[PDB]
Amino acid sequence: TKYAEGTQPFTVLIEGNIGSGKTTYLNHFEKYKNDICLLTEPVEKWRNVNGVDLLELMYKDPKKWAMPFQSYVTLTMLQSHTAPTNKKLKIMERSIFSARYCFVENMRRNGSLEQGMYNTLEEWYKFIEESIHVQADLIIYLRTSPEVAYERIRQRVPLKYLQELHELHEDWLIHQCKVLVLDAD
Amino acid sequence: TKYAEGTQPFTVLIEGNIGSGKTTYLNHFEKYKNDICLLTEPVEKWRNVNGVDLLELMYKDPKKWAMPFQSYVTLTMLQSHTAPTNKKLKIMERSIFSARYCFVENMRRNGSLEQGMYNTLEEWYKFIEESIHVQADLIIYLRTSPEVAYERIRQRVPLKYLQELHELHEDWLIHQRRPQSCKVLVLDAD
Ligand SMILES: Cc1cn([C@H]2C[C@H](O)[C@@H](CO)O2)c(=O)[nH]c1=O
Ligand SMILES: Cc1cn([C@H]2C[C@H](O)[C@@H](CO)O2)c(=O)[nH]c1=O
Repeated sequence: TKYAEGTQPFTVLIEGNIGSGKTTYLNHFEKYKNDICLLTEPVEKWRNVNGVDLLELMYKDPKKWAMPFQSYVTLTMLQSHTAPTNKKLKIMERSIFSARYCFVENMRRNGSLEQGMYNTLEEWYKFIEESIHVQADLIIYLRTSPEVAYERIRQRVPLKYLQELHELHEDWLIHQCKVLVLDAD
Repeated sequence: TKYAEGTQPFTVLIEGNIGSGKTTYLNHFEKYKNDICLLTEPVEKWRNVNGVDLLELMYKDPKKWAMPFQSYVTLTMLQSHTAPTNKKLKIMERSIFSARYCFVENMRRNGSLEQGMYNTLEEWYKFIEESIHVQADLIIYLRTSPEVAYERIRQRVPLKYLQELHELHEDWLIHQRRPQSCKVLVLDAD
């Protein structure tokens, strides 16, 4: 019997490519804070790990920092997934799943994560599912074309990267809990 | 309430420097397999992670492989610490604790683990003790002088490394610098 079993309300995961308008989408839920546990992607944690900016170090030098960075992402995800709450609904931006199935996978594919590094991350994921409870009742997929995503980012990463991520999200969420697809172009 | 709470028997951890004679010591317990859950240090796992030898890659190029290797060590330790068993006594060679307090710490000190890497490992350890139950009722410390340890290895790593490790084991198990979890029982391997 897993950690945090039966301690979690109905949980909705917001999934989508970089620049699919997740942050904008989640701001619409702001006014229900008293009723909804609302956890945005923990970027602030990744950018300040006792002063160290793992996210930056990763984009700067992936062959070296992808492994610890992704490892840290996994941790922060679990921190959100298990964080206790009294509310009757929980909404999370991204998840341990997008981290594993899209980001880690893509990093392996383009050789940022070497085999041994990928294998370590994966061994953890396998242990994590046997030991920690990840509540997930509904995914909302903010589906977009990579080009529209690319555009949105410019008004505020290569298109090729966004394409790769998009394909991986599609493999996971379309081509295969219940997924619910929204058009955000 | 943590994972694997109340699923574990009395647990003894065998701790000591590289070459303190842990493997030899644990072989004496072999003949009680039916009565004792007896888990040796999972080196085999570290040497074959879907074909990859993490242990080797670590000694070959520490700045790059220490982080994943130690991360993997942590995992295998947890795998042992929580592995279910019907026996009334469990004996583990090394532990999540030696990994954290001695090996990871030393790797930070000599710059194998860079700050961000160390910090990630530590954040995990902190999350791990809030979420996973690590049963530990008694530590047996195979205490030795680094020189004797060094000698034992030759009959079968720099002396400076063994010295550093020894000092860290001593800080943890004798001088009680780190958080204690249970009673330490010291043996002289001489
Ligand atoms: C969840 C997740 C996000 N990200 C990134 C992509 C974006 O650059 C940034 C903000 O989400 O974080 C990863 O790199 N890996 C991950 O596993
Ligand atoms: C437990 C542990 C062992 N080891 C090493 C030291 C020894 O050379 C080898 C077999 O014990 O594995 C680590 O490097 N880190 C660890 O955390």
